Amino acid sequence: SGPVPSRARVYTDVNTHRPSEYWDYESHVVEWGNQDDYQLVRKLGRGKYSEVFEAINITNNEKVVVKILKPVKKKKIKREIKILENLRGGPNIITLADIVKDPVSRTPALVFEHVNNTDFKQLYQTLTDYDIRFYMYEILKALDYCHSMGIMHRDVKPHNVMIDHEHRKLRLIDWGLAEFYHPGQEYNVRVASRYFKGPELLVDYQMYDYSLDMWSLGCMLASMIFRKEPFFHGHDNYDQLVRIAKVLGTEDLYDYIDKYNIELDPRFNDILGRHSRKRWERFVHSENQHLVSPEALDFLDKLLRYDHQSRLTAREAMEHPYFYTVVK
Ligand SMILES: Clc1cc(C[NH2+]CCc2c[nH]cn2)ccc1-c1ccccc1
Ligand SMILES: Cc1cc(O)cc(C(=O)O)c1
Repeated sequence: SGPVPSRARVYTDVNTHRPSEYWDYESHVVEWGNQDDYQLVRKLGRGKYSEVFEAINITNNEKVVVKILKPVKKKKIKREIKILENLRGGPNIITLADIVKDPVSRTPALVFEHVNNTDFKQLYQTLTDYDIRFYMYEILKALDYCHSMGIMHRDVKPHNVMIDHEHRKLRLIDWGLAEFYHPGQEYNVRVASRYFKGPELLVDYQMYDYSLDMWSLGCMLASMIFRKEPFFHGHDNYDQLVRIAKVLGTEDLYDYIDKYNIELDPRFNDILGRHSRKRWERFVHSENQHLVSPEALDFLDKLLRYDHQSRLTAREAMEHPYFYTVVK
């Protein structure tokens, strides 16, 4: 009689026990400040619906990041602002400093603390086993905090993680896809980035939770310790599940869909095939061995599981032997 319901194993009712003012973003009143305070310096990147700039705040001569948003959907903008305000000051959460609109354009813009990001393609070959453990723990601080505040980031990936390596500072950014978690709620599965999409999204299982973020974090860990980017290289959303099945095996995939009475889309019929469960050790090679250890593999095995409920929570992950060498 349809799919089996599911709920988060942690922070299940945090939004339920809070007043609507906290989670009802649509009713949130946004106050837009004048944008004359900030002068744009240079473009940092372009999003599908946003443009990010490095900027100078004239009042204090301090660098800031300005995210100009193309207002395609008003509700989405309110959701990001509300979530940013709720999380403001949390560990490793990007800090929303201001919300402004340009006097003439009236286009929405978010102003953030500046983060001096070290090069994505240059950091990959210098990081040691310790650095990966250190930065993975910094991301877990952000995720445990946001999940505790009843929020799912829903877009965890390397692009959304800013690292100032010189100051060992990490920030989880772009909360545009983030959502409040309400037990029993059926969310839109068209979230995250293809390579980081949890099996729950790919099989159209809508009653997902914070555990989605842990799958995405598992994908990032696998790419880093094995030097294989992305780890699961799907060419489309259906092929993405096949790439996962080629590693995790098809037997555990059917156990997952049977546990939640998920109806597998017919598009999977000719592409899924049959795949044995691979051992994590088979991804170890001369180029990545210095980043791999039994602890790293045991930790990875506990994140990359079809069953979202069987994945470690951010707090359980922080207690893993893989992080015994890092300061808590
Ligand atoms: Cl090595 C690394 C690099 C990045 C890239 N961040 C730049 C994104 C960006 C560029 N421009 C705007 N945003 C993110 C995460 C990691 C990472 C992953 C696993 C474990 C430790 C670290
Ligand atoms: C500090 C920073 C940089 C960036 O590229 C985007 C954001 C965001 O939150 O989308 C924030």
